[PDB]
Amino acid sequence: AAPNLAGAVEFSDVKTLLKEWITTISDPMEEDILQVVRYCTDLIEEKDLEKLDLVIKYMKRLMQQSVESVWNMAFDFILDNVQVVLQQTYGSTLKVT
Repeated sequence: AAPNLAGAVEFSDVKTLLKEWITTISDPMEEDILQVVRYCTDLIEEKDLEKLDLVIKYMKRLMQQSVESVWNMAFDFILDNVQVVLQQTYGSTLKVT
């Protein structure tokens, strides 16, 4: 099975799904955070760094617009984990600006 978050394969559906998650939920669950990390990890393993970047970039925009402190930290946590995987897989970290 191709990398998916909660069943959503196409980036269109992932966007909608993540948009709902961040805006609707006020305090994210740890399991949801980990599924997002797991998903990002799977993009790397299946050699789809384009979509990874698209996903990271989108989450950054929404989680940093969020006045909810917890989302700001949630993005940092997600990105830290992704960077570890990239460090071991490629010996480099993702350029994020």
